[PDB]
Amino acid sequence: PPGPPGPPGPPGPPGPPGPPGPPGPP
Amino acid sequence: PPGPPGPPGPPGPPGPPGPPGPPGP
Amino acid sequence: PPGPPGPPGPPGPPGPPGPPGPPG
Repeated sequence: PPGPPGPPGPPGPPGPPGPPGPPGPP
Repeated sequence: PPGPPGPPGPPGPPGPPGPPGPPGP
Repeated sequence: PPGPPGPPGPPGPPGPPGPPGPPG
């Protein structure tokens, strides 16, 4: 009979960076 | 015969912080 | 015998925003 499934894969790549922060103060 | 492929792994970590914002008025 | 490992997961979520900008 066919063997078990393989192990799960590794983690994916990091997500992209976040958007710019808010403008600074006056 | 071998088994089928395992399930996909977990998502990657969160990305790094974004660039600083523009200067204020 | 076991199958091959699965593929890598999807990208993680976007990071947080950067810090506020400097004073004007």
